[PDB]
Amino acid sequence: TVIKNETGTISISQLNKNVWVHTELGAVPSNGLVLNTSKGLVLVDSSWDDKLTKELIEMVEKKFQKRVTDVIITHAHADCIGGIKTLKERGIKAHSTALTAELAKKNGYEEPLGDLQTVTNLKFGNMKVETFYPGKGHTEDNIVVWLPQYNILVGGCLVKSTSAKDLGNVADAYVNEWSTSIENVLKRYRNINAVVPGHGEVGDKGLLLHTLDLLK
Ligand SMILES: [Zn+2]
Repeated sequence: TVIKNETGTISISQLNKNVWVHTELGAVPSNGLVLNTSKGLVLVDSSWDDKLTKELIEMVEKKFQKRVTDVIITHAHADCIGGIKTLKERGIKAHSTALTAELAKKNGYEEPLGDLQTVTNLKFGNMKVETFYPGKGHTEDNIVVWLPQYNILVGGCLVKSTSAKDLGNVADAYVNEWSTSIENVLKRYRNINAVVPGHGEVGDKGLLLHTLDLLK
């Protein structure tokens, strides 16, 4: 089940009952999650900019007939924090680590909450969400999101997709530590089912091993 906007730059596909993957084209695709809970919609990452972000919000709010209440920002790059201004004017709480918040400000973006600690567990209605900071990798502040009820891991851009052979922008990356950080994710979560890459199709733990291979 995949719904799209007339243009095709925004699509939302269902992973299971209350978990959907949202993808926006900036033409570079970017993934994030949409969580349908009993108390509203929760997104993992926004979009490239305020126009796409607003349109994404409008699309999901109309479909689920609920308001988007929270958003988890995985790192301070445009494909994740690009629509921060849109979130703040709609009363949407932009969760982030303190580091992501100071890097967002340093990059000309408005500041997210900076509330997430190294390990933070949030529960929206009956939906459980855990955020984890594994260390530096794709960026200095990147975090991953874990849904313990589905054993779904949002690796964000710390994880590359199956056909990806390029690590992407490494000017802000810590290539040498990236490997250790992925190992911390692997040691922390022993039974992973699906993992959503920052860009690309949903896969499994094999995506982390693949990324470790690219990093060698
Ligand atoms: Zn990035």
